[PDB]
Amino acid sequence: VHRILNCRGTRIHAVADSPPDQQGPLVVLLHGFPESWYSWRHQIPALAGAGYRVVAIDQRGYGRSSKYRVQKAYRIKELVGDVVGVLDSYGAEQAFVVGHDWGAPVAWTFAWLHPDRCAGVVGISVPFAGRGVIGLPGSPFGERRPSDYHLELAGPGRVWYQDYFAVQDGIITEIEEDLRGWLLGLTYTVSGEGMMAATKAAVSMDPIDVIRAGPLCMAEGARLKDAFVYPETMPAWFTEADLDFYTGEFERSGFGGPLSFYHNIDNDWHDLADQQGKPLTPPALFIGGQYDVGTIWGAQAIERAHEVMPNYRGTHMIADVGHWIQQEAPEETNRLLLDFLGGLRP
Amino acid sequence: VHRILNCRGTRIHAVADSPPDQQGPLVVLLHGFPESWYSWRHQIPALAGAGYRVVAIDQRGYGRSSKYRVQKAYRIKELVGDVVGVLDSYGAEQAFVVGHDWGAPVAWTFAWLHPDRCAGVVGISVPFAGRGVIGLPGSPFGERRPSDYHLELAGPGRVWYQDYFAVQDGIITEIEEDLRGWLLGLTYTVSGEGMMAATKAAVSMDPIDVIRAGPLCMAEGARLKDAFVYPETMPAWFTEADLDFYTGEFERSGFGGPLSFYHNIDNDWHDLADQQGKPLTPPALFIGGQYDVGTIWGAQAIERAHEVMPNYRGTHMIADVGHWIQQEAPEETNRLLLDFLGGLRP
Repeated sequence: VHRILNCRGTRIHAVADSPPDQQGPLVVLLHGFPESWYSWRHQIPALAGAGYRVVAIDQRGYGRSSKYRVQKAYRIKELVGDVVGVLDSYGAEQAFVVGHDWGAPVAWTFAWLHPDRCAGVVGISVPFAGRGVIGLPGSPFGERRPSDYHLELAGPGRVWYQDYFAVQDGIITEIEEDLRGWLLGLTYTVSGEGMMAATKAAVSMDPIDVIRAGPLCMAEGARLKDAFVYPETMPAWFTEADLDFYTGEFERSGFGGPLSFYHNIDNDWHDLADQQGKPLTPPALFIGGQYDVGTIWGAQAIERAHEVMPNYRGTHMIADVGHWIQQEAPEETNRLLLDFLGGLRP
Repeated sequence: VHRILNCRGTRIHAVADSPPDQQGPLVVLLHGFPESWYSWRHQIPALAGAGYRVVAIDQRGYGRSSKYRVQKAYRIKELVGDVVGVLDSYGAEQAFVVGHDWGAPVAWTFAWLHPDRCAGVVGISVPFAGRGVIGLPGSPFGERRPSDYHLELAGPGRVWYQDYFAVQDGIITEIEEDLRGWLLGLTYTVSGEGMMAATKAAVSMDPIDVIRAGPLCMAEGARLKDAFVYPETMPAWFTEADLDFYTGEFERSGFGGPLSFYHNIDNDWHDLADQQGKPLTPPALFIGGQYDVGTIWGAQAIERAHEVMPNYRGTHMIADVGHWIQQEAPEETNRLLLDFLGGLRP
């Protein structure tokens, strides 16, 4: 189950599963922020049962994988290089790569830069955004600079959460005061039930300005934790045992490495200029969430999927669920993945 | 056994043990670099059996305790403030504090700044060095600036390991390539058997220049790992199960927080100027190691112990053991601690 891979000097921890014959196409699962290989707990058994060799890693800076302090260790191409190291560890020429949240940009970019090593790519929550890394209502494919675009058009005297994350000072401070409660807050808030309830509190305008006056949008000097919402009772899809797992991983790893991902966005947008225009050629698929903020912000990037991905095999919207897509709708997600992989050849 | 304390916003994890009545003087154990509460595994049961409430914490940046990225979170007074939070969690007016390696400066400084909360202090490996934090053959009490004093007088075109550690770039890179082997290397190298063997390779000069041409002294552009020595077989005091524990803690925590300790030395020396002169008044004790580099470098600070500590209850030298003092000589160390605590009143 547990494996330690050496990806050209970087220790990458992973949880594997496959048919007893130890044969089948390789499927790599990339988790996002602030998650773990554990986020794919409902897919691993399904994919392995369908005949695939499934590998769910802890990205660098997470769980039991290498923890770097320097910022350059968390640039998109380093993340991508880790995925390449995974395939190399399994001696696999190609592999299906599935990424969620931050895992998606890495999976998308992995397919963009290494189409020869990719049999298919699936981004969950966050649609392909080219050099944009993360598509937003204003810039679906990174038309403008990430940082500055955040500043203006995102809040008068407010702060874009991503830029807050990138600071890695106050964000960490508000987390450590009570890490377990922070995880619960951030989870329930951008979840389905949490979003439906936040909307139910209607008491409809332009989406581009809905971000402001939103949770991920805070007033300068405040704390992102200030806008969280906690459930009266632990949702059925995210129990106490799940929260205890995640809590245990992060009280050991911290958020330093994870937050450096956000800190390098501008740097990623930079590193990916020499790719704009070039299409993403592997067969691609996007799974979005009705109430997921990732799906909503990349709405413009999704309408133009075929414009950037010739082998785009389609968009799939899961209703009533929020950001934690593969956990909130484990079986719907499994069906979609099994269909996509099923109709493709390794 | 395991406890999670809230030290004024900082999560401090600890392993406790005490008489069933849950009464007895409080004894706080502070580990060093790159260690864990686990380093005191042989003392915990002994101290608890002698009637003491023993608390062995993971310092911030370690194990399951809060992980900060900003450098100021790792300044001496922050570390000291954590110890104060520990006593406060147990509602203890006073406590005996025992620290090893990096744990010693924190214990010494804790006694220096909060004599009213300290019933006694014991530094192991690293003798009290005042604003010096870590006493060296040249500067026993921080007479000169730490950083610059490192540069000159420590190697022509060489590098002082502490300044290397402080960089937190290449040091971490050489660690992550193979973390488990790095721990073994660093451990065996500065251990007793490792030092005796390194000396046995005689084929005696001034100590102040023995540092150079030494393990902790590397040539610019090289890697500290380049000078390590590995054992043919795991020493009897540091087995594979021990190495597996430590390996597991650090592959999860990383070395970022830990190395920030070294990075802040100059800053500590600065923060502690307003203390020079003032004596350390709690009853104090130092346990050194014949082959321990900490004991050797602070040789000048130990000869002048009574000059800075009026209640200095004595120096104790354990022979044949190296730097990992309480693990290499668990019972000798227990006797010394039990004698010191035994003759004092909580």
